[PDB]
Amino acid sequence: ADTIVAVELDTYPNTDIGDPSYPHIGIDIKSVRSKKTAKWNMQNGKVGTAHIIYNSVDKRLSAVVSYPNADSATVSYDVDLDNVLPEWVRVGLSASTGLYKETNTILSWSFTSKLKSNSTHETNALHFMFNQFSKDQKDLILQGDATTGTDGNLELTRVSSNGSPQGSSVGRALFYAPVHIWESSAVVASFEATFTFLIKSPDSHPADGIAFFISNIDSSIPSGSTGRLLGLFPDAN
Amino acid sequence: ADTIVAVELDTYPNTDIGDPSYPHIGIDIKSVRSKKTAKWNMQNGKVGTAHIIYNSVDKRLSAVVSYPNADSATVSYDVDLDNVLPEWVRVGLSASTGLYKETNTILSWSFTSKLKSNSTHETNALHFMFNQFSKDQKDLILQGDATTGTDGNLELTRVSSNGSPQGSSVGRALFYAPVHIWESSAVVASFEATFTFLIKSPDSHPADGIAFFISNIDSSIPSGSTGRLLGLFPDAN
Amino acid sequence: ADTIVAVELDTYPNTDIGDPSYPHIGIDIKSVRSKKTAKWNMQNGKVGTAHIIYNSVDKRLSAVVSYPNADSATVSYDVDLDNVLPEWVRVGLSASTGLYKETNTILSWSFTSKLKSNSTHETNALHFMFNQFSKDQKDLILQGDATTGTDGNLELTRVSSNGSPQGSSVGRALFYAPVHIWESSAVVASFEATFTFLIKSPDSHPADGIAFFISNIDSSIPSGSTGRLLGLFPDAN
Amino acid sequence: ADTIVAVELDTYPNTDIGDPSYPHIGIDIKSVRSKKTAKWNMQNGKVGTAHIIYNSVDKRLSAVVSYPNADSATVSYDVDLDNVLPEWVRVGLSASTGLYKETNTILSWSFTSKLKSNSTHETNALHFMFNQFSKDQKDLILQGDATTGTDGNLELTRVSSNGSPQGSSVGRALFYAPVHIWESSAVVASFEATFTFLIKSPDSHPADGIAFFISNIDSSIPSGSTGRLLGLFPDAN
Ligand SMILES: CCN(CC)c1ccc2c(c1)Oc1cc(N(CC)CC)ccc1C2c1ccccc1C(=O)OCCOCCOCCn1cc(CO[C@H]2O[C@H](CO)[C@@H](O)[C@H](O)[C@H]2O)nn1
Ligand SMILES: CCN(CC)c1ccc2c(c1)Oc1cc(N(CC)CC)ccc1C2c1ccccc1C(=O)OCCOCCOCCn1cc(CO[C@H]2O[C@H](CO)[C@@H](O)[C@H](O)[C@H]2O)nn1
Ligand SMILES: CCN(CC)c1ccc2c(c1)Oc1cc(N(CC)CC)ccc1C2c1ccccc1C(=O)OCCOCCOCCn1cc(CO[C@H]2O[C@H](CO)[C@@H](O)[C@H](O)[C@H]2O)nn1
Ligand SMILES: CCN(CC)c1ccc2c(c1)Oc1cc(N(CC)CC)ccc1C2c1ccccc1C(=O)OCCOCCOCCn1cc(CO[C@H]2O[C@H](CO)[C@@H](O)[C@H](O)[C@H]2O)nn1
Ligand SMILES: [Ca+2]
Ligand SMILES: [Ca+2]
Ligand SMILES: [Ca+2]
Ligand SMILES: [Ca+2]
Ligand SMILES: [Mn+2]
Ligand SMILES: [Mn+2]
Ligand SMILES: [Mn+2]
Ligand SMILES: [Mn+2]
Repeated sequence: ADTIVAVELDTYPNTDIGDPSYPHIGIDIKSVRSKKTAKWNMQNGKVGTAHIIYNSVDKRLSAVVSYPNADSATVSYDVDLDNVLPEWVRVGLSASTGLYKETNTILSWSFTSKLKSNSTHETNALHFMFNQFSKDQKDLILQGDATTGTDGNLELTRVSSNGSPQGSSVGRALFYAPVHIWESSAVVASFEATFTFLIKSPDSHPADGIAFFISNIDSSIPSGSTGRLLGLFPDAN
Repeated sequence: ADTIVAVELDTYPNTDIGDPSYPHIGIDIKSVRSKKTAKWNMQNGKVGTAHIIYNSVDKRLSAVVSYPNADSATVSYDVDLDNVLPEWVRVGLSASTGLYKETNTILSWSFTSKLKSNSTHETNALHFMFNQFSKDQKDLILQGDATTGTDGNLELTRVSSNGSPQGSSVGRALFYAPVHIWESSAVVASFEATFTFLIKSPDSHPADGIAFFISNIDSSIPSGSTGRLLGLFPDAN
Repeated sequence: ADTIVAVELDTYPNTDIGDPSYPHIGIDIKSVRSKKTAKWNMQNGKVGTAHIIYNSVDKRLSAVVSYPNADSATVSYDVDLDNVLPEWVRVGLSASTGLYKETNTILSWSFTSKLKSNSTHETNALHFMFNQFSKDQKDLILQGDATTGTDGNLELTRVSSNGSPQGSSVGRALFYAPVHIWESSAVVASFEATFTFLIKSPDSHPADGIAFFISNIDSSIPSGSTGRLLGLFPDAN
Repeated sequence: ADTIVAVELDTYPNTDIGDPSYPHIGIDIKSVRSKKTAKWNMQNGKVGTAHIIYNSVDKRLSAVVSYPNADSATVSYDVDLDNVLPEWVRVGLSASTGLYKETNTILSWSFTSKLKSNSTHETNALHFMFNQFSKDQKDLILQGDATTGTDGNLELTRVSSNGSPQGSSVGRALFYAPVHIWESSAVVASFEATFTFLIKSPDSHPADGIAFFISNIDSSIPSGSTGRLLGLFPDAN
C-alpha cells in the first residue's frame, strides 16, 4: 500500500467521491478525497504553470495553478509532512484518463529540496530541472503509459499518432534519486516544485487531470487507478 | 520616516515598551513593539543560525533561530507584505547596544528572492551569499558603526581592539542592489534569508540584539536608535 | 579612462579598425580591436542566445552565440583577468547604432559569479536573473539611450514609437551591485553570463552590435562611442 | 569493462606504473596512468578541498586541490568528453588502501551539471549538495567498503571502531540518479564538482588516494582494484 501526498489538478468532477462540481486543484493526503480544494478554471488547449511549496516551520503545503493573464487558483492545507511521509521518498508527476480523456503533456518540471540539520546546521540540497525531455530520459522512472521525447515533451498518458488522447490511460514519471524530505534534527526543511502542462481535449468534457506527488520510494501505479484515481490511489476511500 | 519590516533577535527585555520578560525573537511590522514574539534562549559566546522566510501565496512571515543541539525558537505572523512595503526594497542586517552591550557579529549571510510574473510566467531572481566579509566589501552598504574585515566577519556594532564590545552603538549592513520583493502581477513571489551570528557579552545582561530587515531603498539609521530601537525605528510607538 | 573586458556581437564590419570582413563575435581586452574573433552569421529578426564563461583556474574567457537549429559561433581567449580588471567590477550589456542601425533588444539576462578563498575555503556568490524587465527596473543602471519596459524587454538602443531602430544611438544597462570577480587568495573564482537578444534591421546592413562587458564599477559611456565603438571604448585604438 | 574518467588525489608514488616520485593529482582518461599530473603536498590529518570543472566549449577538464593557507595544486587536460563517455553517466567518489593506508574521509560533496540544447535553447540541470551524510543515505549507491553516518561523514575505505584506517580496502559512493553530461545538440554543457576530505594516516607513507569519477551508469568496483588501482580500473594499463 503506497503512502501518497499529492497536489491534483483535477479536470473532471466525480461528485460521488466528494469532488466539487467543477474542475479544481486539491491537496491529497493519503486519499483521493481532497483535504482542501479550490475552483480552478482549466483552459483547454493552453499552457499553464503549477507551483507547489512546503517548509517544516509553517508545516503548510500550498499550491498555485495559473494561466497567463488569468486569475490564479490557490490552495493550502496545514499538515506536518513528518507525520505522514517516510524520511526518504520519491517525487513525481501522475496523470490519467477514464471514459473521458485529455492529453496530459508536461513541458517542464523543476524541483528543489533543502534540509538544514540541528547538529552543526549543515545543509543538504537537491535540485533538478527539465525544460526538455528526450526519448531516453534515464533520470526518470516512467510507469504505465508515460513516454518522453515526442516534441521534447513528457506525455503522462497515451497519445495516439494523429495527436488525440486515449481514455483508460495512466502513467507517471518519478525522479530517479530518492529525496530526503525531512529529518528529525532539521532546523528547516523545505521544498518547491514547478511544472508547465498542456491539457487539450477534443471532448466537450476533459478528464481526468494531473498530479504532483510525493511517495514511498518503491511506489508504483496502483492496480486499476486510471480515471478518477489519477494514477495515485488503489481506491476512492 | 522609513518603512521597516523586521525579524528581531532581542537579547534585552525592555518591558516598558512591550517586550516580554525574557530574550525573545520577534516579527516587527513598522514598529518595535513586535506583532508576535516567542521565547529565545540566547547563548552567550556561541555561534547560532537564523532563517527567515516568506511567500506571496501563504502571505506568512516566518523565522527560526537555532543553536546546534538546542531546541529551536520559532515565530510566525500572517501579513501581506504587498500591503506594507514598497515594490522595491533594500534588505539588511542591523544591531545595537545601549547601556548594556554585546558583540553583534555576523559570520555569514545569504538571501534569495524570486518572482514569477502573471504575464507569461517568467522568473526574475536575486541571490547573494556571504561566507566571509573583506575589509572593502563594496556590495554592502555599511551604516553607523558597522564594519567588515575583522576576522573576515561583519561586526554590526563597535568592538574595541581587545575584542570588547562597546555600549551606545548602532550599525547596519544593507545589500548594495535594490530588490523587487513584490509585483502586482506575480503568480508566486518568495524570499529566504539566512545568517550566522555570534553574540558575546562580558556583562550579566547582554543588549540589545540583531535584526534582519526589509526597508524602503533609501533607509538609514534613525537618529538616537541605539539600544532598544535596534537601529530600526525613530521611536518606540 | 575606463577598463573594459568584453564579448562583442559585431553586426557591422569596420575593416578600417581591424574588423574581419563579415559579422563576427570577438573578445576585447581593453580595446575595440578584438584579440580574437570568429565568423558569426547574425540572423536578422531572430531571437539569439549568448553565453560567456570564465574561470580563474583555466584563465580562459570563452563565448558561444547561437540561434536554435544553427551552427554555433564560438570564440575563446587565454587571459588572466586578475591582471587586467580591478578586483571589484560591474557587469553589463551595451549596444550601439551609427549611420546604419538595428534594434538591440535584450529579452533575458542572467549572471553568476562565485569566489572561493584560500582560507578557510569559504565561498562568496552573486546570482541574478532577468526573464523580463519592467518600466522602473531599479536594480539596473541605464546609461545613454537604453530603456526598459516596452514589451518587458530591455531596449539598449533607441527604437521609435513605431518600432523602427534609430541611427547614432548608444546605451548600456549595468547590474546595480559591484561584483567581486577576483581575489588574491582564491582557490577558484568563476562567472557565467547568458542573455537572449533580438537584432532586427530594415537596412540592408545592420549596425553596430551588442556586447556583454565587465568594467571598473564607475564605468560610463565614453563620449562619442556610438557606432563601431559599441558604447565601450573612447577610441578605436 | 567500465569507462572511467577521473581526477585522482594520489597519495602514494607507484613508480612502476608511471606515477611520478611524489604525491600528486592527475587527470585519468580510461587509464590509471594519468594523462597529466601536478605535484601535490598532501597534508596528513588536515581537511582539504578539491574542485573539478569542465564545459563543452573549451573541452578542458581541470582540477584544483588545496589546503587553507597553502599554495594550490592544479592540473588540466584538453579532452572532448562526449568523445570518451556515454551520453548518460553516474558521478562518484572512490578511494582505496593496499599495504599502506590512510582514512579516506569525505566531509562534503557537491555537484552541478547543466546542458543547453541547440533547440529551443532549453536548459537541463542537476544539482546535489551533501554537507552531512547519514547512516541510511538512500540517494548514494555505496560500493565495497564505503560507509556513511559515522560523525556524519562518508568513509570511502574501512576504519575500525577506534579511528584507525585499514589496509586492502576499496570503496565508492555514487550519486543515485544518472546524469546527462553531454548531448549532441548542445550549445554548452558543463559541470563542477566539489568535495572536502580528511586524509589521515599513522604510516610513514600514506596510501593510496581518493578520486572524483564519471562512469558508465552500471559501473562497479573492478575485481582486485584495492591499492594503486584506486577502485577505478581493472588493471594498470
Ligand atoms: C451522473 C454523473 N455523471 C457525469 C458527471 C455521469 C454518470 C454516469 C456516466 C457518465 C457521467 O458518463 C459516462 C460516460 C461514458 N462514456 C463516455 C462518453 C462511454 C465510455 C459511459 C458511461 C457514463 C456514465 C454511466 C452511465 C450509466 C452507467 C454507468 C456509467 C459509468 O460511468 O460507469 C462506470 C463507473 O461509474 C459507476 C457510477 O459512477 C457514477 C458517477 N459517474 C460516472 C462517471 C464516469 O466515470 C468514469 O469516467 C470518469 C471520467 O474519465 C473517471 O473519473 C471515472 O474513474 C470513470 O469510472 N462520472 N460520474
Ligand atoms: C554603566 C551603566 N549601566 C550598565 C550597568 C546602567 C546604568 C543605568 C541603568 C541601568 C544600567 O540599568 C537599568 C535597568 C533598569 N531595569 C532593568 C530591566 C528596569 C528596572 C532600570 C534602570 C536602569 C538604569 C538607570 C537607573 C537610574 C536612572 C536611569 C537609568 C537609565 O537606564 O537611563 C537611560 C534611560 O532609561 C530611562 C528609564 O528607562 C526605564 C527602562 N529601564 C532602563 C533600562 C536601561 O535601558 C538602556 O539600556 C538598554 C540596554 O542596553 C537599552 O535597551 C535602552 O534603550 C537604554 O536606554 N532598562 N530598563
Ligand atoms: C558605408 C558608406 N560609405 C562608404 C562609401 C560612407 C558613408 C558615410 C560617410 C562616408 C562614407 O564617408 C564620409 C567621409 C567624410 N570625410 C572624408 C574622410 C570627411 C570630409 C565625412 C563623412 C562621411 C560619411 C558620413 C556622411 C554623412 C553622415 C554620416 C557619415 C558617416 O557616418 O561617416 C563616418 C566616417 O566614414 C569615413 C570612411 O569610413 C569608411 C567605413 N564606412 C562605414 C561607414 C559608416 O560609418 C558610420 O556608421 C557605421 C555603421 O553604423 C559605424 O560603425 C561607424 O562607427 C560610423 O562612423 N562609413 N564608411
Ligand atoms: C614499499 C616497500 N616495498 C619495497 C621495498 C615493498 C613492500 C611490500 C612488498 C614488497 C616491497 O615486495 C613484495 C614482493 C613480493 N614478491 C616478489 C615480487 C613475490 C614473492 C611479494 C610481496 C611484496 C610486498 C608485500 C608484503 C606484505 C604484504 C603486502 C605486500 C605487497 O602488497 O606487495 C606488492 C609487491 O609489489 C612487488 C614490488 O612492488 C614494488 C613496489 N612496492 C611494493 C609496494 C606494496 O604495494 C601495495 O601497497 C601499495 C601502497 O598501498 C599499493 O599502491 C599497491 O597497490 C599494493 O600492492 N609498494 N611499493
Ligand atoms: Ca476527479
Ligand atoms: Ca529589547
Ligand atoms: Ca564593427
Ligand atoms: Ca599511486
Ligand atoms: Mn478531485
Ligand atoms: Mn523586543
Ligand atoms: Mn569587431
Ligand atoms: Mn597516480
